[PDB]
Amino acid sequence: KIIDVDVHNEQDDRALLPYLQEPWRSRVAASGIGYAGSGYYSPIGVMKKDSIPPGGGKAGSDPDYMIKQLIEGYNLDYAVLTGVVYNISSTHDPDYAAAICSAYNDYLIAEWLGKHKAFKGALAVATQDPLLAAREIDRIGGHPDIVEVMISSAARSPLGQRHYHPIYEAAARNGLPVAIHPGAEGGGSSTAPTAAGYPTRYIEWHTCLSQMFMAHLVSMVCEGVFVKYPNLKVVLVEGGVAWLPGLMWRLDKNYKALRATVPWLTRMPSEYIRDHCYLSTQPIEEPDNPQHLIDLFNMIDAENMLLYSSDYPHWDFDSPGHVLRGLKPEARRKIFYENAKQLYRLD
Amino acid sequence: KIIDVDVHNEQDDRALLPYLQEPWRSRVAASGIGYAGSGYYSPIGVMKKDSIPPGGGKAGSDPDYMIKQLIEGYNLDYAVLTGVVYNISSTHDPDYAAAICSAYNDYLIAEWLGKHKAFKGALAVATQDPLLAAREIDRIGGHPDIVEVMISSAARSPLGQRHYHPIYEAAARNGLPVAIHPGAEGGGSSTAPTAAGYPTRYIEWHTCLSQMFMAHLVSMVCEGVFVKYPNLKVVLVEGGVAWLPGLMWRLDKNYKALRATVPWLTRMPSEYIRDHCYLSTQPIEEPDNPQHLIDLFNMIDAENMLLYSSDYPHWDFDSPGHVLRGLKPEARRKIFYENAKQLYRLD
Ligand SMILES: [Fe+3]
Ligand SMILES: [Fe+3]
Ligand SMILES: [Fe+3]
Ligand SMILES: [Fe+3]
Ligand code: NA
Repeated sequence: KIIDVDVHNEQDDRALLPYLQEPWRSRVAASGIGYAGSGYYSPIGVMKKDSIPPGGGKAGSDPDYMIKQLIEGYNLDYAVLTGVVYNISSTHDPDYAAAICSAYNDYLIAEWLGKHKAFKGALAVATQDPLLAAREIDRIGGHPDIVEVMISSAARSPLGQRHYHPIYEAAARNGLPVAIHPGAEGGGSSTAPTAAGYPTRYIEWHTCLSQMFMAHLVSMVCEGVFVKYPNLKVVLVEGGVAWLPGLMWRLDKNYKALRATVPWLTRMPSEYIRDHCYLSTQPIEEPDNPQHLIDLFNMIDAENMLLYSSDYPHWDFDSPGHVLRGLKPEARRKIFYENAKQLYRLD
Repeated sequence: KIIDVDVHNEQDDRALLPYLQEPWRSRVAASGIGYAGSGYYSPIGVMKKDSIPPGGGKAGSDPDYMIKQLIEGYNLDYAVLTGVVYNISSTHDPDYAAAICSAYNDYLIAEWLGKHKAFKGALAVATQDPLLAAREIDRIGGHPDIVEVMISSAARSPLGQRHYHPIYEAAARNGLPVAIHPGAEGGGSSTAPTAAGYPTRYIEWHTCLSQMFMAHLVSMVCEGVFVKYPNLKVVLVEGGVAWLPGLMWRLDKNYKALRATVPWLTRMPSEYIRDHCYLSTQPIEEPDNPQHLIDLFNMIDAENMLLYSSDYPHWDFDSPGHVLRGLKPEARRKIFYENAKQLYRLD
């Protein structure tokens, strides 16, 4: 039926205290997790309506409330819990960041993935010190309910550059796709959140996040990341879709004239993207004619690259029934179930 | 029959010396114009085949050769000379950058615009000091063959922010569209050239230029530049087309949820763009099925915002007969002549 590839479980900073190494544990006990936020005030908060659990705190913080509202509410075969901790990549201390990710991966294993069969996990790593991220991927990637690695797209340079390759080597060797998720662009020591620098308000910052993915993606393709690690899968989570055709054409046209500068590439850039990359659908783009979005998919044979997600319980939550309704049934099968069942090797 | 809204006349740095005050003249005579280039080496170079004039200098440097090879080799009724000096916005000294722009505008008027009727020009200004740019727009904007202002997309912050508004105010007051053109991104004291920072190779830098336009465009709309200045037209020159619809759909969707934060907006973001912005066609996007580009246009009704340009004499130059052969005649007339004729009020 349905696999949701982006479900944000949440937790009080103090939920990680039992899993944190010293000195980082004492830090969090005294001040919470030193997240270095983007600094763009959204007024509609982040969460949707009536997702705050009974008695609980943050929306998404109660496994039982989420089994009910999401797993059985919308009949989901599997849900990939992606948490929020990958955002710590924006902070300044590489060891603090890795230690927080390490404690979260354990917490997720101990307290979430065993509470339902549908529950699967993205392991989080910090990108400031890619060597520590490789360690964590090898430490914990073997767990049978851990199906991918989650990275923030708030980095210190384009993600295709060699400083990061230890992460791709480790994930590809383990068979774990690398998911990339926005949220922290511009915070702490990451790069400016848009090519033109820092916008003034949240609506600009949010709209522009897709452009970070385009930059990172051009870097990963042209730096030959997929030539160097032919087993790598990259999943672009929550960054839009409709921009991909134009990027594909622009990048292919430049490649035709510029191939000699990038000789490790032996097929067109668009084919590397199609063969190695996936994109989640949330927040689904809404042309006035919904048929248009589908026409866009078909223009670049992207039905095998698209993964449904709800992004429960955020304000732009996508219920599966209302998304992509004019899709052929065989394409709807692929985007709602089969692409992800294959990608994560589920069942 | 045809109007070409982006043609790069070139000149020897030394050609500005008669228009330059000291100490600027002495610097140019000794060291050329201090362009802070992208620092990305193009192996082809920025120039076309067989465009180097007889015995003359750079391709595009000779009015009579250009009149022959371009203005009449293709049956252009008007060509908008845009030069390359607007790239000087990347440099560190605002007074130097303004003087350079002022000397170029004087040179363009005296040595180019009168040498043929099809010649129309784009006054250039430096963005480091928008007050000096406003003064230059008022000095020169009234000339009968000056049809627009030209600024570089390599800025120190998103171009919709209030720091730049004196430019838009002066252009609108003189009935001049404001054109934006890539080329200097990341040079000197401008912002990093992509949202992810600095890529390693020309092919990435060039591909990602569209994203700079996307960020500036979202800035101008959301900062209410088209509400503050309701008689302002903006021309996105040489930055692609196929990304527009996904941007229009993402922005409109966020607008619906976030309109309270941006109350000066009393219409959908997509509609400010449709009513205030144009985009040149070069470099024409080349999908496998050239129909897919046109299908893309009609999804957003963009036939009224697209302006043909050849971008002579660059490597990704576009010959008129070759681009958009699939267009309906009425759409072709608009894109190749009618949009530009109305915009610049020619004839
Ligand atoms: Fe998400
Ligand atoms: Fe979200
Ligand atoms: Fe140009
Ligand atoms: Fe060019
Ligand atoms: Na920063």
